Amino acid sequence: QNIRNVAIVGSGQMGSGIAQVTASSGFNVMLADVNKKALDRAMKAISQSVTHLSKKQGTDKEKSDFVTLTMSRIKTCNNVSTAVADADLIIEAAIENIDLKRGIFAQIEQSCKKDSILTTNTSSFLLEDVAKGLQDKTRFGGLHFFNPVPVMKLLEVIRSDDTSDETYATLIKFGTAVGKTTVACKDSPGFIVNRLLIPYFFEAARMYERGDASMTDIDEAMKLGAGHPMGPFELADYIGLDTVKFVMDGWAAKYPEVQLFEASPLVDKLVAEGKLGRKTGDGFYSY
Amino acid sequence: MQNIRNVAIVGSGQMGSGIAQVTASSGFNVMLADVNKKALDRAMKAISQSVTHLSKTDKEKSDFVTLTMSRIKTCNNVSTAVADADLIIEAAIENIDLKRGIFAQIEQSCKKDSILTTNTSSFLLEDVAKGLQDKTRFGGLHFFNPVPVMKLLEVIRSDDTSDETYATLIKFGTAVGKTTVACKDSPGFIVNRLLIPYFFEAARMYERGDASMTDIDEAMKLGAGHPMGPFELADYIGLDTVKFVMDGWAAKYPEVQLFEASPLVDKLVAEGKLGRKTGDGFYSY
Repeated sequence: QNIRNVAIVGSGQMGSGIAQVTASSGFNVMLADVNKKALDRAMKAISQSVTHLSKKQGTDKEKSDFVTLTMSRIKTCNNVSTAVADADLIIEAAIENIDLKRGIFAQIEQSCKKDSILTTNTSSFLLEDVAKGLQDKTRFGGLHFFNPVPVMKLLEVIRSDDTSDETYATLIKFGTAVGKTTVACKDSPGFIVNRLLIPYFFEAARMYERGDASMTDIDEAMKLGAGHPMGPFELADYIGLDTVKFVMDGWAAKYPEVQLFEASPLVDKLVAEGKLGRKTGDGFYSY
Repeated sequence: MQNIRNVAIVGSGQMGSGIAQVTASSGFNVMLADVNKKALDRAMKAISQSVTHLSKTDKEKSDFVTLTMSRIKTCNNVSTAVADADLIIEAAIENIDLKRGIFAQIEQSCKKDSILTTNTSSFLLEDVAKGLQDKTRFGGLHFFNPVPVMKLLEVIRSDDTSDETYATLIKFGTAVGKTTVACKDSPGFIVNRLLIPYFFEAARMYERGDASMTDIDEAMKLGAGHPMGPFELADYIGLDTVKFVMDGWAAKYPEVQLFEASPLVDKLVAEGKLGRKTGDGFYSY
């Protein structure tokens, strides 16, 4: 009932993944990015993915109508203020840089409707910190989707210390309407999934640095013994060694009493060499 | 193998008969030993059923089942069980006194060059082997349940395990169809050492009031692709087991903040709610 029009700021992988599922679920989407070329690449990829996905779901015509109708609900705009002026729900999905996210929320709030809900997709920062400059924080919250968004069912919905119950309940309801399985978390570093997987990866690295077991043995053991789809070093390569490094460095300094948070000489050495994992074709492993 | 032809296994619980099964199927002779005849007859029946099932050529298959089962003999006395054994695997209840008693019995009767191993995940090999005269011939074979289906074998050396003993163990692990990984006698080896503290981190998250228990579970299943979530997984290991393990780590490494006990876990264990085995834990079964 309350949300019919969604604006999404950021047309990188997660932003356009969000626009894809939001539009497929029947909402109108406004996709904003000042980078006009990224905006174009994103629209093409949404189109290719929605066409591709439509195949599995009635008749041939019936598939092709779905595609056209879905795409018709996605519009683009190169200006953040213009794009958010009339949205009920606004989702920031920009890279993990806190000052950039703040800058963007400053611009959103100069232009958005009073009763509109504002969300961030971040996992690297606290909602309280992203939201620090806002006039109304009772309408701000977190929608942490997982890449690739059209494939992953999970959605972490996060309340800061100010999110109203009204805002929260609407977020949970939006998550469910876009086909997600929501789980509720508070503004705590790493929410549920990172707060647990990242220190687990750091523990595997520590075990390796002690010389207790080899790197590929550890990975094999977790895959075969715990039935995980990836072993922890692969998982790190997949998240990015620069992300895991930055998140852990952040926690270490912010919670100084938490012994579990600590940097790893081995992770730092790889990042210092620019072996950042899958994304650069080299991390713990090569690709 | 050239060296290993006879394997004795003591304990006919789930792990011991799974071991007996994959060992016999790989073409070794197995003696399975337990003082309790009911347990043994139960194990022999489970094994033949598991072998029949997995076998599914219509004679060719009957013959495999028969030949496989012909390579397993049973025995109600530790000393008779080990008399001709090249390798002995102890797969008893996680009770250190009990394990040590079995090794005092093996040692009275086993061959002079036979290899001795425990399957334990609850105790340091240095503790299990403390009474032994030749620690150079001793090591760990930590299989995973259900053994006929789980590929992983943790092969553990203590401080005294000889290079030759360790090489025979890795070679044996591979011969019975497993993927071996190498570990030292460090607490929890590889899997428990990573999983058990991850489970405590989850219980601590929950105890902090940050998220609910079923959301934490659903998050790890859907977000990380784990087959079970941490609370579910604790219930499956048994909470008394994960409590006991983590208690021992805490006692030994009192400066390691990661090993702190959880009140929640203590409460459930105090009440006898031990997870899947008492049909209660974090969830009801």
